[PDB]
Formats: sequence, C-alpha cells, structure tokens
Amino acid sequence: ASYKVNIPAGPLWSNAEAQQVGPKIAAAHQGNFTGQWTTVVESAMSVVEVELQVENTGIHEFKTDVLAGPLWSNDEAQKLGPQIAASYGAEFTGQWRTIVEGVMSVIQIKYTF
Amino acid sequence: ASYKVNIPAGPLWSNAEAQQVGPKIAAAHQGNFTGQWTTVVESAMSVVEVELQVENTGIHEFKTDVLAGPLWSNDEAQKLGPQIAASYGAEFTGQWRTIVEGVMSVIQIKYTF
Repeated sequence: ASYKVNIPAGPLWSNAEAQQVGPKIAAAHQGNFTGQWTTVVESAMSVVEVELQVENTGIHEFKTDVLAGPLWSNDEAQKLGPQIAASYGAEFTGQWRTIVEGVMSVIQIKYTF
Repeated sequence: ASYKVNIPAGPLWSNAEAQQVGPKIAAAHQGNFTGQWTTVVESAMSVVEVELQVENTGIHEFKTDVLAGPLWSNDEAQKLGPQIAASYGAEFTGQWRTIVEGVMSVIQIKYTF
C-alpha cells in the first residue's frame, strides 16, 4: 500500500523547475513525485507531493545514522527507535548514541531498496 | 519562517499514542508537532503534522550520508545535492558517492542544531 506526504525541496522557482526536481527529491526518499507542489515560504521553501510505500522492499540495503531527538537511555531508544526510523522510511537496527548531552541523539537505521 | 508537513510515524492506534509519539518524531526532525495527525493507510500507516523551520541554526552539527536517489555525475550532484539535502532538513557538504551502480547514490548532509 502507499500514501502521500509533502516533502521539503528548498525553494522551487517555477513549475518547470518543480517538474524536473520533484522526481529527484522523491527518488531520494524512495517515492514518486505526483506532479503537485507548493511554495510554502516565498523565495525560501517549497514542498513536493511524494507517493511513498508503507513498506520498502528490494534486494539492497544501506545503513546510516540520522537524528533521533534527545533520547534518555538505551531502553528508551529501543522502545522509540522503530517509530523514529519509520519516520525516515527505514528500519531501526538497535544501535544509537547521544551526540550532545541533553540535546540530541542519533540512531542507526537501515534502508531497503 | 516556518511551514508544515506530515511525517510518517507508522500506524498510530489512538490519539493518546499519537500525542506521545508525535513529539518524538517531531524532535527527530527538528520540528514541533502541532498535535494533529492522520491515518493514511488503515492499520498500517499514520502521519503526524510537524512544523519545520526553513533554516535550522545552532552551534552543533552532525554529518552523515543519506539516500540521494541515483546520481549520474558530479555535475548532477552539485545541482541536486543542496535540494536533496533540504528535503532532509539539512545542508549538502558537497561530498557524495554512488552505493549501487545504476540504482542509488548517497550524499553527505550536515545537520545543524
């Protein structure tokens, strides 16, 4: 199954640029650009409508760390990791670390494509 | 300046769960959960509305690689990199590399917080 969300694209100056760039942003998020887009902050930010899969499948994988917000402990990270990872369209591997005490932590996620 | 987008959260089974999870996903994406949410695929996927800032500033940073879709040349990476980075709420450092020939590349982004 799939669904749609708007994803930031930075400023998009024309429909011509949007139709060229939208598919690139979508591909980076394992989705497909629908053709619809909106400037949300004049000369500063636009978003593109991207169709995403509830579950990404494929035979390749890539692992990396992304922001997780500040996490209190490993036990909380194990509890919240899966959902935070799902917000990136990926899975949580269980690995994580705080990078700035009281401010920010990161989790390792796994992309399948 | 700010703007709002819906971010995947996986299935959310009650408003209570959404209010507990929404802030965590928002914090992982450097935004503020608005309290609003929607299920987009019954029993499989819900999204939480998050207010993002056009520009994320701060004295701390974290660099990492993220999916960039397939990139065919340094020229395309230079052109698309900042835009793809913006789609992650971050900045493009200029570094990138293909991870699966003809299928996928990644770019290095810098989160500032």
